[PDB]
Amino acid sequence: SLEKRWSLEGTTALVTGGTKGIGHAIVEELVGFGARVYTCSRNEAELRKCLQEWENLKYDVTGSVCDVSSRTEREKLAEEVSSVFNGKLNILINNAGGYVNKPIDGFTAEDFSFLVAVNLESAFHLCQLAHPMLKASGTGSIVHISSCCAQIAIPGHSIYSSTKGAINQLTRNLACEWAKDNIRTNSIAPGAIRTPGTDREVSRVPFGRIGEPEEVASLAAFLCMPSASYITGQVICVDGGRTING
Amino acid sequence: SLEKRWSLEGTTALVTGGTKGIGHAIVEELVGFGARVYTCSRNEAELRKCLQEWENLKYDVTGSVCDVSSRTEREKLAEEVSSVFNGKLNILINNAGGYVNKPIDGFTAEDFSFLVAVNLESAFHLCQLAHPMLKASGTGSIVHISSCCAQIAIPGHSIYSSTKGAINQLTRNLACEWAKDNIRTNSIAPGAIRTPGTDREVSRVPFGRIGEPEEVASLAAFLCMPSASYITGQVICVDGGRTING
Amino acid sequence: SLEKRWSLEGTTALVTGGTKGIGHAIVEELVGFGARVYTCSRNEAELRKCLQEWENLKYDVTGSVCDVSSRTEREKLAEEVSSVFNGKLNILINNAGGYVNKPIDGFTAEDFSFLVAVNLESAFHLCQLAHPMLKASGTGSIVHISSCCAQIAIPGHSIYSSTKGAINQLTRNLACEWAKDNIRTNSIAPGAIRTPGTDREVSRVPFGRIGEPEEVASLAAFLCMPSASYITGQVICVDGGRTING
Amino acid sequence: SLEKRWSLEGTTALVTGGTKGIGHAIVEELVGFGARVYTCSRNEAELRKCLQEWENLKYDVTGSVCDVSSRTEREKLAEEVSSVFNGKLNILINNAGGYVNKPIDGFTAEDFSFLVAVNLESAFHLCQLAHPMLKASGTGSIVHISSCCAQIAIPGHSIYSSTKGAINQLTRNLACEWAKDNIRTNSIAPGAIRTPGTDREVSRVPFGRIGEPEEVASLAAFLCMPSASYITGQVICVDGGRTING
Ligand SMILES: NC(=O)c1ccc[n+]([C@@H]2O[C@H](COP(=O)([O-])OP(=O)(O)OC[C@H]3O[C@@H](n4cnc5c(N)ncnc54)[C@H](OP(=O)(O)O)[C@@H]3O)[C@@H](O)[C@H]2O)c1
Ligand SMILES: NC(=O)c1ccc[n+]([C@@H]2O[C@H](COP(=O)([O-])OP(=O)(O)OC[C@H]3O[C@@H](n4cnc5c(N)ncnc54)[C@H](OP(=O)(O)O)[C@@H]3O)[C@@H](O)[C@H]2O)c1
Ligand SMILES: NC(=O)c1ccc[n+]([C@@H]2O[C@H](COP(=O)([O-])OP(=O)(O)OC[C@H]3O[C@@H](n4cnc5c(N)ncnc54)[C@H](OP(=O)(O)O)[C@@H]3O)[C@@H](O)[C@H]2O)c1
Ligand SMILES: NC(=O)c1ccc[n+]([C@@H]2O[C@H](COP(=O)([O-])OP(=O)(O)OC[C@H]3O[C@@H](n4cnc5c(N)ncnc54)[C@H](OP(=O)(O)O)[C@@H]3O)[C@@H](O)[C@H]2O)c1
Repeated sequence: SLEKRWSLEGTTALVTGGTKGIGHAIVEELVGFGARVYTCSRNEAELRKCLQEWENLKYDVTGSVCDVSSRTEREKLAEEVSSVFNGKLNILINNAGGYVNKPIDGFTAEDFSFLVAVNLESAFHLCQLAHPMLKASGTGSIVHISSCCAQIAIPGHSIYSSTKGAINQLTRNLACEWAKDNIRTNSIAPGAIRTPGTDREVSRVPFGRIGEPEEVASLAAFLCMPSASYITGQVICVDGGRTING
Repeated sequence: SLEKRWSLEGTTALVTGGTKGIGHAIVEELVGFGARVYTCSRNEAELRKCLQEWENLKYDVTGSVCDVSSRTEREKLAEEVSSVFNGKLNILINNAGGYVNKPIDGFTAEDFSFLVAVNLESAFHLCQLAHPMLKASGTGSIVHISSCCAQIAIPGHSIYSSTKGAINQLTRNLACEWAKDNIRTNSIAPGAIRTPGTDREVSRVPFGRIGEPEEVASLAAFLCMPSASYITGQVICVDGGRTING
Repeated sequence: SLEKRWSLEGTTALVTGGTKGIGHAIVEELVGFGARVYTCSRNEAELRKCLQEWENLKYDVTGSVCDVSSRTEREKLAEEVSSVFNGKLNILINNAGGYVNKPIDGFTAEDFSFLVAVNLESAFHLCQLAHPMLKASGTGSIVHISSCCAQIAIPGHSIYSSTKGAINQLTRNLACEWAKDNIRTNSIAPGAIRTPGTDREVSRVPFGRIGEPEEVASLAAFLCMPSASYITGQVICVDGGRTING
Repeated sequence: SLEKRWSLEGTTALVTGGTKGIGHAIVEELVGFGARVYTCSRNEAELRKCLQEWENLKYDVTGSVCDVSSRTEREKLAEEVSSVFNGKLNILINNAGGYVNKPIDGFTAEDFSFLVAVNLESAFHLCQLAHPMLKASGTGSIVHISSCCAQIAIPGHSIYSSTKGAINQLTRNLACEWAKDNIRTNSIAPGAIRTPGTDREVSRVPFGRIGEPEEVASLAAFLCMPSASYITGQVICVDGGRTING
């Protein structure tokens, strides 16, 4: 029935990087539909402030400090989540990311390593770590936050976009290999979005404006609902038409 | 706020081909979120039966007999819709379509003409006719029902898939040209779905099953919600991973 | 051996629309590698002038007046080609096309019919008609001339781009259905090219210039060579990076 | 003129991994059109054997032992190439790669690091190192050897395909950022090819066979010719229709 198909009541979720921007919007959207959410960031003081605000509003959100670019910390994170949720995870949102803007000539080995670790390896390893919990839930949804620039060339975005292009492909492999476990995997590819993390861009957007965090968060929540049960392996741009505009 | 973003209360919608299959599911999904819907089919007796059932359930659905492959009938349809809705249309769902399965060698000129008229020209002309009403609503959403086979080669689908490939491109042009009028246009590309209209296919689906009409209808409703305000020009496959499966 | 792989010696070819622009370049490129070419246009006086120039240069090119938007004329054309080439055709280049630039609101039913007939139906029917000759050659190559704007939205190009989008899909169906007959089918999708048929466009091209007819013709010849024997079903943009430029 | 457009006479080229498989075919194809080639591999004994055979045939090929997964060795390689070619490099072919086939659950951190280093970082850093020589040549062509599985999900290919997906995106950034330097960048995405490096795959290929190294090498040579001067930023599959087959 419609009511059930459009609900996240009784679900559990992990959202990485939930203290700001898109991740923060995703946490609130998910709890809005009844999910219990676990989140993280590298900043202890900002995380407690977020968690306190959410507890004031009686949202069921918990979290811990975690740098998802660290293998040991990812392992620790998956351990706590599995204990808190009793080994059952409905939802994994790989939102934490990193950004460097330089011409190709300018990129350092350190820049490369940083972007690969936080944008690609983190998501990959966390999917691995989360697979038992996702499988155990009986209805699993992985959503990667990619970027629309993994389909076009934006000045300065070479390694950033390439790591997101890798995520787009990983989406397809996850979708197919774990379909048997009733786990779906999709990617949301935002255009420019107004965030703490963030002229010529908006000129390229048919809508003539940048997006808002909730314009990404809504689709993330939808993709986790029973209503999205036949959607998997997709890369969906949320960019006001940016990438298909001539 | 969340409640408003996920609502179609106070909206008006035209869904072509709403008496069976995907179109029927789309009508019910839209009214479920509070939309007033106008629909059509070529069959007078089946349409009255559908309309009677919906009125019994107190859904606000009206409709008339219309063959959308006929220019005169499309013009008549747009006329009634505009009068019934007082010149304001929030939503246009181009769902009515046609299907012929033959090897390329087998296709007749008549087959070609039939598929182009019902799958491409109908959608194009109705967008033209509906543009003033869509613009007048202040928040317009066009959703074409395409096909996932507009990205791969399925035996017998050559002209069918080609007309849907044309729809996919038209989506991009509509999205960009009418963004100024706060109209969004997107395409949903289903894989095999269980319908009155419809072995080796399901072997190619990671999920190992065909889809259900509501698995398409949910996304159609989502794309019309305020929550989808930064999504335009996209072609989204609803195919259980069919097209990206090796 | 290399010499053979990069040769069209002893091959036969049909190029539609060979009296101007891209088609004219394709005829000369093909004869340059030793092909015998048949071509056509709607203009009797321009065709004889082209044929006379080519005979002066001792190229083996023949041709007749044909409007490829007419079914009867397409049938007549395939009849002459099959007789001249003794029932064996190595190469079919669907280059003849049509162009209308209007906003979506502006397009007439007549505009729509014209573009579908010359850009899509002509190519489709000619592939059907040519299939026995292509199969009989033992090594068949079909190349459609599409457009890079079948992947993005250019103002005024809605129906034009949509017909080329249909061609792109048809390419995939042809490639798969006729692989058994050792026929390959590919599409070349030019950006803006300097032609008799043809500011903001070149600003969008990384190279900062429009293309030349021979920059399309070279790839057409390559795709017909033995060297391209594992290339089929592809849509290759020749656009100086236009479609992937941010 | 045609002769010049289809020639690599007087050009200089670096092909990584030229002692076997696709890379070996690419070296021979390039010298066949008159290029002077520099190549490498990790195996000293196999490289000298290849170089001796080529010198016997009077091909102008030189080379040194280099593990392109090592930064110091890449720097050393670019140093020798620049000295041997007097600071002018027309062609860079990033062919050296690595392959691991495991389910997603099975991949180790070491597997991940290995594939990223050899498939992505190596190509990226070598483009950086080669940029001055490529720019100095006045006509530069970079060709990455990707994989067709960067568009679909093949069992066991998750990290492999993801690194190639990253290469596909990097192609687009290189194409746009360095167009000003008259450098073109494209990717060739092979399906299964018969190589020393290499049942259900061939069932998925319309042609019903795997490809040969020269079926990739031909396109690599073409993309470096003056005839390809308006082709940049493209990812071209050489897969007998594998990725678009239903
Ligand atoms: N904003 C855009 O325009 C845009 C466009 C396309 C894609 N994206 C993608 O969208 C996602 C979210 O972007 P955003 O703009 O919302 O970023 P943001 O505003 O900077 O927020 C990032 C969040 O992630 C956390 N975070 C960052 N690095 C982390 C790490 N290593 N471990 C744990 N947490 C980490 C941050 O907190 P701490 O710093 O305190 O850890 C913060 O909570 C990213 O994947 C980004 O690439 C964004
Ligand atoms: N089902 C699938 O597997 C699948 C897969 C991909 C795409 N699609 C697409 O999804 C859409 C819906 O397909 P479906 O399978 O749901 O079809 P369906 O079960 O046959 O239902 C089609 C509906 O459209 C109406 N209709 C058909 N032709 C019409 C015309 N010329 N004018 C007005 N109404 C017309 C039909 O009623 P009357 O016949 O009484 O007019 C019926 O209400 C189509 O665009 C189709 O191409 C379907
Ligand atoms: N030029 C570009 O910028 C560009 C970009 C993307 C795609 N394209 C495509 O490239 C192809 C060639 O374009 P073009 O610019 O080279 O065109 P062009 O310069 O106008 O040349 C067109 C040729 O086709 C012939 N022709 C046209 N309609 C015909 C018909 N119905 N039957 C037979 N012959 C016909 C023309 O001769 P008659 O008029 O005498 O018949 C002429 O020989 C077309 O498919 C076009 O859509 C072009
Ligand atoms: N074969 C296929 O089916 C297929 C399909 C899609 C894509 N590809 C891609 O095509 C490219 C070539 O593949 P292949 O199958 O031809 O491989 P191959 O037969 O194994 O040949 C690889 C060549 O690269 C050299 N090489 C490997 N690692 C190297 C390193 N770290 N540094 C320097 N040289 C290295 C090898 O020599 P040493 O081992 O002696 O160093 C050998 O010369 C790769 O990028 C591969 O991913 C292949």
